[PDB]
Amino acid sequence: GLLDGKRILVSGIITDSSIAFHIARVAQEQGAQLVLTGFDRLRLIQRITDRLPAKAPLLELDVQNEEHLASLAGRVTEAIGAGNKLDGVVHSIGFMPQTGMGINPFFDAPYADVSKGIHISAYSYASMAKALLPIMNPGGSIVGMDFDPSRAMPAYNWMTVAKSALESVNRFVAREAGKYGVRSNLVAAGPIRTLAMSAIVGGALGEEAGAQAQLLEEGWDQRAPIGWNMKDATPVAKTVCALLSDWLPATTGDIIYADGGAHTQLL
Amino acid sequence: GLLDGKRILVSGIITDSSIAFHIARVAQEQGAQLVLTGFDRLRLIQRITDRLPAKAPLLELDVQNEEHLASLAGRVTEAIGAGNKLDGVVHSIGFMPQTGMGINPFFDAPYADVSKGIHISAYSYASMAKALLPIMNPGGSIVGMDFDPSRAMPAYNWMTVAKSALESVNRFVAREAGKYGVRSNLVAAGPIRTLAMSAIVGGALGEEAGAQAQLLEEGWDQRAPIGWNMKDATPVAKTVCALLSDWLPATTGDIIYADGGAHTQLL
Amino acid sequence: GLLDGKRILVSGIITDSSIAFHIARVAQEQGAQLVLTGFDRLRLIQRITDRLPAKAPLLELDVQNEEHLASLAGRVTEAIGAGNKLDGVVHSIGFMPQTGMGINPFFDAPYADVSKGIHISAYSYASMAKALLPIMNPGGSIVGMDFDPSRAMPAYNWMTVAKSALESVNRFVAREAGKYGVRSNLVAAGPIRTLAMSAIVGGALGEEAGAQAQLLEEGWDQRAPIGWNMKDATPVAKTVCALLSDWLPATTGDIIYADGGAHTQLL
Amino acid sequence: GLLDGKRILVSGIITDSSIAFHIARVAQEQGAQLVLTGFDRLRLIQRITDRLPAKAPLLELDVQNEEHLASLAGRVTEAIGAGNKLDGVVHSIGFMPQTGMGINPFFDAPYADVSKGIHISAYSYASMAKALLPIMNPGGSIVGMDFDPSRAMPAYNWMTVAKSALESVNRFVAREAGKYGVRSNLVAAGPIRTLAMSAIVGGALGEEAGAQAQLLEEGWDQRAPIGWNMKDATPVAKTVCALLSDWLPATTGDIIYADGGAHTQLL
Ligand SMILES: NC(=O)c1ccc[n+]([C@@H]2O[C@H](COP(=O)([O-])OP(=O)(O)OC[C@H]3O[C@@H](n4cnc5c(N)ncnc54)[C@H](O)[C@@H]3O)[C@@H](O)[C@H]2O)c1
Ligand SMILES: NC(=O)c1ccc[n+]([C@@H]2O[C@H](COP(=O)([O-])OP(=O)(O)OC[C@H]3O[C@@H](n4cnc5c(N)ncnc54)[C@H](O)[C@@H]3O)[C@@H](O)[C@H]2O)c1
Ligand SMILES: NC(=O)c1ccc[n+]([C@@H]2O[C@H](COP(=O)([O-])OP(=O)(O)OC[C@H]3O[C@@H](n4cnc5c(N)ncnc54)[C@H](O)[C@@H]3O)[C@@H](O)[C@H]2O)c1
Ligand SMILES: NC(=O)c1ccc[n+]([C@@H]2O[C@H](COP(=O)([O-])OP(=O)(O)OC[C@H]3O[C@@H](n4cnc5c(N)ncnc54)[C@H](O)[C@@H]3O)[C@@H](O)[C@H]2O)c1
Ligand SMILES: CCCCCCc1ccc(Oc2ccccc2C)c(O)c1
Ligand SMILES: CCCCCCc1ccc(Oc2ccccc2C)c(O)c1
Ligand SMILES: CCCCCCc1ccc(Oc2ccccc2C)c(O)c1
Ligand SMILES: CCCCCCc1ccc(Oc2ccccc2C)c(O)c1
Repeated sequence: GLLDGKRILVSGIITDSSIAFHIARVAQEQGAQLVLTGFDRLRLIQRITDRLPAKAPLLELDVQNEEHLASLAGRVTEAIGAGNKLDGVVHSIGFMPQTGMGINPFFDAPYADVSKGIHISAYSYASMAKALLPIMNPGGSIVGMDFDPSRAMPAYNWMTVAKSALESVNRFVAREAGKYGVRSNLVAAGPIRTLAMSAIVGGALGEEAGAQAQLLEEGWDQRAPIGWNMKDATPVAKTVCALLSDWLPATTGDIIYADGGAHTQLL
Repeated sequence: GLLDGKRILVSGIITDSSIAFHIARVAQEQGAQLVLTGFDRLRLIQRITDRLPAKAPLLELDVQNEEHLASLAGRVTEAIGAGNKLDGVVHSIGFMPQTGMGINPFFDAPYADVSKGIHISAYSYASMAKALLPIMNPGGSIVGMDFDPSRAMPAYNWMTVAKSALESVNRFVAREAGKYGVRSNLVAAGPIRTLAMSAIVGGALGEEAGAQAQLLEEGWDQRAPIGWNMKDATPVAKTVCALLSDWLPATTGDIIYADGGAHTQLL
Repeated sequence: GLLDGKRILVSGIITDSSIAFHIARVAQEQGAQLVLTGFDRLRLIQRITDRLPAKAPLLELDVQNEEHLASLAGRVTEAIGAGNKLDGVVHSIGFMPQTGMGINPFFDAPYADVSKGIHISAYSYASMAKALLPIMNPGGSIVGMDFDPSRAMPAYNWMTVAKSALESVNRFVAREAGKYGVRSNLVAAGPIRTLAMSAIVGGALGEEAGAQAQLLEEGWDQRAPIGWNMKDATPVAKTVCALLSDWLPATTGDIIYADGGAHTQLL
Repeated sequence: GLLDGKRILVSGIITDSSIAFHIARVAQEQGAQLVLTGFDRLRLIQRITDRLPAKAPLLELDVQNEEHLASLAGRVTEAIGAGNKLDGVVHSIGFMPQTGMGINPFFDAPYADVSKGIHISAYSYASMAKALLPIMNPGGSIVGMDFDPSRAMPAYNWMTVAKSALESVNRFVAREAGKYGVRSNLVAAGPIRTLAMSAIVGGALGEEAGAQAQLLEEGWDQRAPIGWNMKDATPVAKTVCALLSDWLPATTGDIIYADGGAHTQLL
């Protein structure tokens, strides 16, 4: 068990194709004992999570809610037992209003929409860290989910900006987490067929956006020297468990590419 | 005259040590005809700008004001004469509440403060572009001011995150500006003794912050293979005029380092 | 005249579609007085260079020849007049044996071939600098030609490795050049139809290589937010003259992308 | 056992403070069965390797020797048993003549010296891959040792250029290795007190070089958000075993920083 006896908080499960769901599953297969957080649709999330290899408390967390944040650590400690701490935290959370994405002009997204997106997608990495570092063990790991924003691309639009912000935040979180002996890192994943991605591909953000997204997926597996299967989230779950383990002890404020190697290849 | 007969909008002048002020001065020395925008203290800015080599209309612009943005192009066209367009736009604007900077813990900046910062420092590059592209000429140039955020550093804190966002925005603005034959780029400057920098160094953000800022300035001139004078903004003004000229016609969505070469050297 | 009264050494002219040829032409249009160097086919190069806007001495230079290097500065000073120095140096030189490129397996290039390539394409930037810095003026500029090697690509193969080396060398040359008040930088160009590129596209390195090169050119203009014309070397000549001018005084050990903005865009 | 029943080739052991030695030790602790290669001083290396947790064949390999390379796979297969293949390959090899390093001027390293360095330090990653890929299993991993060359630094000089080349080579090796289902990646380590590093620090490359190296080590632990112990190679051995394991299946042609997070922090 890569994660034997480690205690890990996992956020961002919404369906059974969530990257968070596969992160959780793999971790439990590797002996981790889990605590889960969900946003808003808790009966759905309970129902979905009942299918994991093992039982795990589910805690409500709206990342934009001050009270949820303020009460989070107490709730976790309650769930894992007093005198016990977390060895790992997983941030698999994101959101951007439609106006900030797809065939909707870049220039036409109101700041209030862009602000909400950055709030949930970037700022919350800092917020969760703030709430949870006090109840983490030395040797601990924090992991967030990333999509390489170092270049502009069609349709991703303002989410790219949110990911750029996130990478920056991750480096500062690394500075804070360090005072606790805790690592902080991001996993940069290739495209995966999830609820959030289904939106885009299915034309809910405009048909041309859906088309560019599809071309994206296809170019990816082409570039990837080992290929890329956008229906299989396991390779990125396995990568996230690696960061949660003891086997990358000298890495922090850093980005790990679980993308088939695509970003290293121009063509 | 590098900028003979070009029409250039310059924002961000607040004192006579503003990077924007030296940008404006150099440009006029190079034959540009200017239009200026200022935030809030317009009598001060008029008074300051009266010292430029030549007269130039001053227009009010609060980057967070919808009406200012909406009316901006009409006001400019009024100032430069109907049937005339802009050949250049300079964004030299930034702001971050104290909570997001210095010895104030990273984790203690409220999102409302961080949001305001990103609004003025990143989002506004898109906002200005949106308002001004319609009245720009093909061959035109947009330039923003940057401070290399690719690594975390003490004290800069949330402004770094804002700069990360800005670089991302710049790449998307490049996509829009391209439809007009207009370039968009950022200048990444070394440390310059300005009002905004005086804050930091002078301990208004905490003494330890002031001390780290001073160490920063010093390491900079050390690393720079040609050195760095933090009292002299001319080298970065000259660099911004280069981008505004016809001599970098094949560059866009890109970052130019006016930093003495510091970022290319580890030690 | 951007380059009025500046004295500039330009290497790498072989035909009239050489990037070096267009660099030279633009510079002379901008008032520079030139000295030229050529490799091996000097009658051809004389004949080609007779078509520049103005007369300019031609000096022999095999970059792998110790004597040429050793005698270079004496020959230049002879050409520009004693007591006169160089304000600029242009490195537009490259070579890689066929074994290191195209459909010829990466693994099948003998080190002796790869060594020759790196010698001429990377190491020589240091060699020229060494020979010429002693006869340069403060305020001076050295410029090399680059093709962004930060990612792997088909066919470019070992030349990519040579370009990676070159970028590294450029940063160290910046350290040396700095002791003289001289800048050193690279221009990263998009694809241009030259003799060296004609090889590749024309199938002399294998048909599949020719095909990947053609796809490359096409994706480029697609990605470029302002487009890209691979038949027009002027935009990169103009960019090289900018670096040779006084208008980027705070840039060194750095890379400037004259690539239409392509590298900033994923899709 | 992270590496249970995997067969791994490890190169670059010279003393018991070699990164390769600690790589080998950790791997065996994790259940790997090993084959070792050494350069030139084989009695020394045998003697040193006798101290590993388990016995492992030692094979001679001069990376510049064509016959060694040509015969390598036959020798390995002989050592691991016919019908058995390698699951992992470790490249922990480097060399640069003194002229290319330290207080010896950058400009004064003869190409023949720089060529030898690049041969052993960069080119050999391709050479080993070429010799060994045919006897590797799908799911396999190749790992090389790196020192982040993205910026210039004192004293490292031409080794930096060699590391720049190596990173480039790694991306192309990823393309070849991919045809076999094999990953290729580099580990970028922080400073470690080894034989090769002892040289530098001890003034054998000049006292000023020794002094800059010492300052380097010190700045490192300062920048590292989790710190850095230059006497402890275990954290980078653990990181190399992670890449050799099944837990980073979607990473290739890539670089992993085992550097305490130093490269992510400016100050
Ligand atoms: N699917 C891809 O292709 C891909 C690739 C790289 C990175 N990522 C990243 O992976 C992470 C998870 O995305 P996914 O692909 O699994 O989609 P998803 O729909 O399965 O999960 C996204 C998560 O965001 C959570 N969330 C949204 N608003 C919230 C709020 N206000 N408070 C708390 N939680 C909130 C949702 O409830 C949900 O569980 C994201 O950060 C995403 O950007 C996805
Ligand atoms: N001084 C440095 O060391 C340095 C280095 C690199 C980059 N920069 C960047 O250069 C630019 C200018 O900064 P500076 O050093 O000249 O400081 P400065 O004080 O001279 O100018 C900053 C500008 O922000 C403007 N501004 C703030 N809020 C605004 C709003 N709501 N609407 C419209 N304008 C607003 C101010 O009025 C002011 O003119 C910034 O974007 C900054 O981050 C500065
Ligand atoms: N054409 C492109 O698409 C492109 C794009 C980006 C960068 N570059 C770079 O631009 C530079 C010039 O290439 P080009 O496109 O003009 O091709 P080119 O054929 O016009 O010029 C290449 C130059 O290399 C010189 N050279 C080769 N071996 C030499 C030696 N031993 N000693 C002295 N000189 C030697 C040649 O004589 C020649 O003039 C190169 O360094 C190249 O890699 C080209
Ligand atoms: N020690 C550090 O601080 C550090 C940091 C980052 C990366 N690295 C890299 O780690 C790797 C190992 O270096 P080290 O620190 O363990 O020093 P080391 O002295 O322990 O090992 C270096 C290896 O190079 C091998 N070698 C040299 N020439 C060879 C040849 N012609 N053929 C075959 N093998 C040859 C040596 O025999 C030796 O085992 C290198 O590639 C190095 O650059 C070292
Ligand atoms: C541009 C076409 C390529 C698609 C990128 C892949 C992807 C898919 C889903 C992603 O998650 C989100 C996307 C938007 C908003 C919120 C989330 C979680 C995500 O962050 C990335
Ligand atoms: C961290 C210590 C090093 C100082 C960095 C130099 C600097 C100085 C002033 C800058 O402008 C701002 C800084 C904060 C908020 C707003 C602006 C314009 C700025 O963006 C950068
Ligand atoms: C891989 C398909 C894309 C082509 C890249 C464009 C290009 C064209 C010519 C170039 O110059 C050389 C190429 C090889 C060897 C020598 C030189 C000068 C060069 O460096 C780059
Ligand atoms: C510049 C001062 C900082 C030292 C860098 C750390 C280091 C130490 C040893 C290294 O290995 C070599 C160094 C030179 C030549 C050969 C090798 C293996 C190496 O590659 C890196």
